[PDB]
Amino acid sequence: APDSVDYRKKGYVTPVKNQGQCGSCWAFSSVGALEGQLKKKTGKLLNLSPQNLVDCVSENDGCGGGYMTNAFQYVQKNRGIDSEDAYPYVGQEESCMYNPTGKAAKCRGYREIPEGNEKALKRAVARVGPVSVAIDASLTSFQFYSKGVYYDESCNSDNLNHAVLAVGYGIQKGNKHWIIKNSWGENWGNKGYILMARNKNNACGIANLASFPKM
Ligand SMILES: *[C@@](O)(C(=O)N[C@H](C)c1ccccc1)[C@H](CCCC)NC(=O)O[C@@H]1CN(C(=O)Nc2c(C)noc2C)CC1(C)C
Repeated sequence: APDSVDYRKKGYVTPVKNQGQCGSCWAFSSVGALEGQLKKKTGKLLNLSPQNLVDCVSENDGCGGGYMTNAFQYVQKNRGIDSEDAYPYVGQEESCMYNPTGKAAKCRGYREIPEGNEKALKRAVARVGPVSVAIDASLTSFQFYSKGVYYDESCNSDNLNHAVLAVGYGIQKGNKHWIIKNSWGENWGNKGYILMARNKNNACGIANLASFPKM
């Protein structure tokens, strides 16, 4: 595995989205991982539908939260997920209206990174591409983040409450980090992104609930 890799520079990552006032971070995280696997398989980069997931994943709770693995399982069983255009995002729960004509990707299962193993997460990001992860993003310091490598001692690895996407890893002036795509628009953080401490005892629980879809 390389010392540093950034999948944004490989054309694997779509623009940063804004989830608005709906607890749908898990859907944006899932779509992000699926988008990366689609680029690798087909050569094409396109926006897939978070709304499809919000409405249709019955084992999740819509705008009230959910798990990424449940979203990958749904896409597999359903044998498809719509593009953003065929099932646009409205930031509220509605009845499931999957449109088979708008199908833009599929899923053939998912795999999980060994809990807490940051080296296994590094090797997965390096081998597979963007990986869905869960973190403690409850701190005020996370909310107002601007630039640099994010670390806060009061972050709790047991309190996973926010779903994001790891689009790579690296080292910024001696400090090892994960490159993290958020879903709060381009005006949050650094153009929608945050660098989070890597190899600092699994800070904010970055490697506690990581997974990627298979295609
Ligand atoms: C998610 O982080 C999100 O959408 N966050 C933004 C900021 C937001 C929150 C609320 C309104 C509008 C925007 C989403 C928030 C859901 C809360 C309503 N988080 C999410 O889906 O996290 C999932 C669900 N998890 C979970 O239930 N874990 C958990 C908690 C919080 N307490 O006890 C448990 C077992 C974890 C996970 C990150 C997978």
